[PDB]
Amino acid sequence: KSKGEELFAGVVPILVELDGDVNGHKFSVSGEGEGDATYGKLTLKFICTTGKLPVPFPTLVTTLVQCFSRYPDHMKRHDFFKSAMPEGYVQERTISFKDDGNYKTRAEVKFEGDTLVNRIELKGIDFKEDGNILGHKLEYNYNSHNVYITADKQKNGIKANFKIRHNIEDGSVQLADHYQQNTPIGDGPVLLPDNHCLSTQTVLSKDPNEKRDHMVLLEFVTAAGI
Repeated sequence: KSKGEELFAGVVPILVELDGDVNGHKFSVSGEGEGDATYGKLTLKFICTTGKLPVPFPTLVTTLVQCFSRYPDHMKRHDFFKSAMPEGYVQERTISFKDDGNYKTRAEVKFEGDTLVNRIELKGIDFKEDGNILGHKLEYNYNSHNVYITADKQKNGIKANFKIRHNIEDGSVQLADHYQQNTPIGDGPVLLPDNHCLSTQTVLSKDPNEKRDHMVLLEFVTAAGI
């Protein structure tokens, strides 16, 4: 049993902190909850702390800890994410919304004591003021996706590619193309994986007693040799 995997054997508290800027509209999101990697399960509540969120919350889901994925016993050697802990890894993405703007994100995820922390900076540009994103035309739900993972031996890390389908209110879909790079923060040995995928499902909801702009989130992720 590896060092990284032992950190995740039980329930781990999670803290998420995001600072964003989309077309100049600034905002901060704080999140709290917990992760149970044994079942690939995340439970989290996110609050926009600067008031009204200038984008739809669902567009932030991928940005807002894949170290909580479940790798089945036979795939444990492909779990780059836990192998980088506790020192952690940096996760960077470009998210490109079809016929609209893009997010660029840089995040550091690591332990601070017993807590798994995801700290993110986000910058969005090229967004249409009347588009699906700034126009808040996205439905408040979330589809299931396959995140595809390849080793990046040269950087001792991984890359990932996938397309998020955001249900639009008129019945169409808003496509968000994700290109992602992860590299370790420490220089201990990490696991470099063969091609595989993270099968992820996400359920979004609301706390009727919470008046602040927020998102409650339940997620299940399983690694598959698919």
